[PDB]
Amino acid sequence: ITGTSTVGVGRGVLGDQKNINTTYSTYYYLQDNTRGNGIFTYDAKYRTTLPGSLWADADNQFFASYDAPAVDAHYYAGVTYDYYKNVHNRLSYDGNNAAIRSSVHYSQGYNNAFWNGSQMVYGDGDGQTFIPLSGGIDVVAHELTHAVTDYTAGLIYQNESGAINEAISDIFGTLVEFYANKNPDWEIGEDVYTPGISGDSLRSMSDPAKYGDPDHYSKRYTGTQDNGGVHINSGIINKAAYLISQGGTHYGVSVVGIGRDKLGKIFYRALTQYLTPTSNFSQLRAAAVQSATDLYGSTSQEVASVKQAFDAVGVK
Ligand SMILES: [Ca+2]
Ligand SMILES: [Ca+2]
Ligand SMILES: [Ca+2]
Ligand SMILES: [Ca+2]
Ligand SMILES: [Zn+2]
Repeated sequence: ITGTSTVGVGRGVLGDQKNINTTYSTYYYLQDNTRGNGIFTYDAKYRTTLPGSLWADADNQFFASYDAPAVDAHYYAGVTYDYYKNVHNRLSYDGNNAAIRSSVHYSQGYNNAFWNGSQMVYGDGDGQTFIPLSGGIDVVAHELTHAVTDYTAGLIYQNESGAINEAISDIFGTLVEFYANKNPDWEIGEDVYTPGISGDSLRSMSDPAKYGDPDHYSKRYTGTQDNGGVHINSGIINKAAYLISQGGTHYGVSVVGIGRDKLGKIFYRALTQYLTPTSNFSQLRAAAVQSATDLYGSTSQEVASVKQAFDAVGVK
């Protein structure tokens, strides 16, 4: 909508106060004009028609319970925008400042969030398995990273290309979580998963097996479920990414860690210059070795570390 840029204030899903960029025209809308061609947040009003209505508020204060998921979808989309722009010089998901649209309150008791090819969609959870999923910065950034992948490598969402797609989203989800630097970890979705159980999460990158996901290629899932295990076999690549950043000895293979920033630069370059829609895990290894070579040189610690990490998860 046409109006003037304003700054609202409210509380997110975990009860934290934050400022949000809004737009005023009779109502205050969740429309942030300060980033690209805008960030826009919508109310799906517990139904599944999308996007719903652009979020409108009478006084620019967003402290109602109903407001909380919108506050966080909107704010965390901005954080994710800032990460890609500042860290990778990428302007929005298409690289040309496409408008970022999100809908909250999707359906009833919906225990998921997703990128639908055009926009972000967040359920509220059923209050047992999940609370509203935009409360999780890693979840927001995971999903927005799907848009980045769709516009770049275009990894097909099934079998190994699909598991890479998923791991890419968990990797940048986590790097965005560290960027924001509020309780960062290598787990996924811990802020919104199972409110009555502390200490758990949906997936772990540091030890995927904690939740029964494979952490070596020899344990890959090869059935038909979950698009051929895209959220399962992602653990093999997640573990590799973890090891590249943090180091460790895994099934007796030692990896020298090189830290999060180099992890991000190597995987961003692989994603944007080397991976293709049908890439498999071995091709991912090749893409990551070549990206590290480009960035740090053939004889670098960084290239050897990428090799060690893929060796450790059994991907040659
Ligand atoms: Ca209000
Ligand atoms: Ca965390
Ligand atoms: Ca996390
Ligand atoms: Ca929990
Ligand atoms: Zn995903």
